[PDB]
Amino acid sequence: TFQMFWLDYCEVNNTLILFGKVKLKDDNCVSAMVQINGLCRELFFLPREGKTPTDIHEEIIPLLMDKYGLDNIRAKPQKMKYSFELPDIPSESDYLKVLLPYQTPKSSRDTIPSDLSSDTFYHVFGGNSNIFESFVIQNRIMGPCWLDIKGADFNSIRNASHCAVEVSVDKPQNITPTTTKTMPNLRCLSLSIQTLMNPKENKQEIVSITLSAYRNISLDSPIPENIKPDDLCTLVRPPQSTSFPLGLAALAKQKLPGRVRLFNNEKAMLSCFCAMLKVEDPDVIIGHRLQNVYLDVLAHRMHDLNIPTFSSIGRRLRRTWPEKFGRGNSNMNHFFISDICSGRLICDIANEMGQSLTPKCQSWDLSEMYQVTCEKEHKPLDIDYQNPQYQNDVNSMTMALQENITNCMISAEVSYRIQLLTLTKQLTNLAGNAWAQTLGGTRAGRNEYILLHEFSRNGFIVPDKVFEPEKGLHKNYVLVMDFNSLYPSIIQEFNICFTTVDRNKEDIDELPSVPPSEVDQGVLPRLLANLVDRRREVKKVMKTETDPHKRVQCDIRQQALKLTANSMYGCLGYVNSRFYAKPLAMLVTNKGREILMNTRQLAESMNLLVVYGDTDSVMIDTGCDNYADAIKIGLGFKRLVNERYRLLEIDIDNVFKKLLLHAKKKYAALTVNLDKNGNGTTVLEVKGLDMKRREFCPLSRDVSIHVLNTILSDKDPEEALQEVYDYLEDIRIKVETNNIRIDKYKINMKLSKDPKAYPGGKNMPAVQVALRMRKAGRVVKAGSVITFVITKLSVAERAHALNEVMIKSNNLIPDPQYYLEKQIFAPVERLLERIDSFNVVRLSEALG
DNA sequence: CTGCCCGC
RNA sequence: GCGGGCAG
Repeated sequence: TFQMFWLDYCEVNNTLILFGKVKLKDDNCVSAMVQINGLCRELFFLPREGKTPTDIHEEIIPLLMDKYGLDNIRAKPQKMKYSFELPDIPSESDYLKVLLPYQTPKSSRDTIPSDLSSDTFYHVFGGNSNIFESFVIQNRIMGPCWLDIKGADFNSIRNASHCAVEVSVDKPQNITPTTTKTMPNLRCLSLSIQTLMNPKENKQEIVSITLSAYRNISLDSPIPENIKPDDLCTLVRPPQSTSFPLGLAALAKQKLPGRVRLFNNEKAMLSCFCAMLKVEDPDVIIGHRLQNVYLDVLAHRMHDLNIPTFSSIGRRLRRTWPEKFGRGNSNMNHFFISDICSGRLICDIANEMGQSLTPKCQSWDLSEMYQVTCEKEHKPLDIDYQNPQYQNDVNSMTMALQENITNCMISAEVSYRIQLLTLTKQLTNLAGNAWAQTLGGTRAGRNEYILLHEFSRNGFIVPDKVFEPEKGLHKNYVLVMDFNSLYPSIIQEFNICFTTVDRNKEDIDELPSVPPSEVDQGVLPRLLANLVDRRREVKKVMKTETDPHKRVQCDIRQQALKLTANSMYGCLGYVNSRFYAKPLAMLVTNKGREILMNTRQLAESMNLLVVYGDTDSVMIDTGCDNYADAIKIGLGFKRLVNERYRLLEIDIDNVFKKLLLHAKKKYAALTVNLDKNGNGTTVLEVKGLDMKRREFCPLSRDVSIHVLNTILSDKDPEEALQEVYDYLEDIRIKVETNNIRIDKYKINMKLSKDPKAYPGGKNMPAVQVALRMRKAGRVVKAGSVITFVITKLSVAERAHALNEVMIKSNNLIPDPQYYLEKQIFAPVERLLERIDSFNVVRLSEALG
């Protein structure tokens, strides 16, 4: 027998590889891979009126043996239920289950179409089945867990992976899941990458890399705060020259923690990186903005510099990159990188998943995340290796390397503090998908698997793959109430399911009816009910639980259950979902409208005013100027709603001391965050305003921020607006005299298309700046971000690349007219558009 | 993804 | 219709 706790997988040559950890005689855990052969697609042939599974068996099997070239094909009758959107297919029938291996001698890449109409059957399910999905469903594997693996061949596989152990199995049935709740220790490696931009080719090159190793991260117990690394090492190449100044190593050992290794070029550094990575052999790679920034760069540099050992970024061994790698397809390239990493979990704290756990963040900049989550201060150093100081200034280089090290250590500590690993693991076990997927931030991922496992276990055949805002300033405390669990409660209350709702599968636009009380509880609602109950048990345990450790763990558990339940709707509601059902989505939505309407009435019944509302949340003005009084109002509203809808549990999600609402998802506000000792603190929060777009410069953002701060202040409104005009006048003077850093005038704009391919590009400053670069010699293709400054004739014509403008000798000063008008005036005119005693004349005069 | 603003 | 973005 062979025991492995599996973490990740990858598909290759119609086989399935699992990467995981194995315990050794000395209880030591090492990496391992298991190649799984003998996997088959389960196809289900639906007999025609008056036919049997044997009628099919005789017909197609001989035909299948020929095409695919098999001696014998396992097939058997099996009674299955069908309750999805395909018309004319019956609720229940006898099907012919055919086990068609993925690996065939002939035409292994030719799939059987679903419309295979014969005189025996008329339909076939499981034709395009994915290999990982097949393994996981058939063996009932629910996310990362311990697996008992029998008949493991230790002499078949050689040099297939970067793992310590390589084995294979002849059949998937050799692998069975265990009940063990515990898991082995993980090997985490925090990465921090410092880059440099070459303006010639528009290529972000790597200057340094920090590697911090934490070889024993146990998710079965809380991770100690400010955990110390087992090893710290930094690799660095010279950003300008071919050699570092002498004595650099002596100063590094003196001032910098961990090992420091200096290289003569980027290629040698990255080769060393790959080798160190292979030896370290981490289970998890932690970082900040790895997924869509630094990981892409790293891969592309390894590609560019022809690094042969690049594949150690994952756990699968490859001699060559994918053929279509670097075809300029920023979309497909991402897939290739994720695939190459297979075997190592990417723990990005600043990705879609990570952001969700740090809602109190606004920018999600590393320093910001560290402050918010750990309540510790770090002043970010802006390192620009193009600066000449770095070539000969050993202390400058040392300061930059220290900055990189700090950032690496910060990324790891944050990832542990927000408990990203534990939560995503829980979510994976609940949905039964791949951990890798969860850590990524997909929507059709944990919502499709959770359903395939529930329905497959219950013998079902699965499918093949608002209130106008009250615009203005709100002086009284506004509470954001979260109705995330609106839909799940609706699906559970009315018993909405694919199995319970009689609907017209010909006309999906036809509204169906809720099932009668007589109908038994459906599959979907039963699953929902189970999740809700489990969540209840956890909270009950929390009231009693005394251990801070066990307590926190319980909090994570319930969060996972909540997120899983609140993601069930997307399954049937979002159009490109595997389980999409328009009649069911509509049915749920209308009940959601009734519930919300009554909700509005309830708020008004409490003399409250709904400032804004939608299916996700409803913001209510409490009419109070006190945190306490506002909270009492909010709790009364929560209770009131639950009495009307006992399965609908809303809660207070966000407290706004003040709220300037501008549009549906466009507002600024002062959120109140309570501390440990009850202490309350105010913080600015912005969504959707001009101050959040790329097209507005840091100066414009700075003006917007200060203006808001003063307006949402408690000081009298005329003094506030007067302070605003007095601020703008001063800014105006500073702009005209050009006494503001040029960096603050920079404007970014992404070109999804090629610079040349733009109809009205002759008016677009970004496009013009891009084209001038090609003529100048600089490289610029689709997917490029253009940074420019408008100079002092046409606006687009006066636009120039920031870096060009940065050279003080070019005599390119920013155009005051433009920045005061389009970057300072307009945005403020919108921010204060609906504020009492606001006068556009005062503003324009304080400007021009 | 999915809807939702802005701009020719 | 094409771009450009926001937000969950």
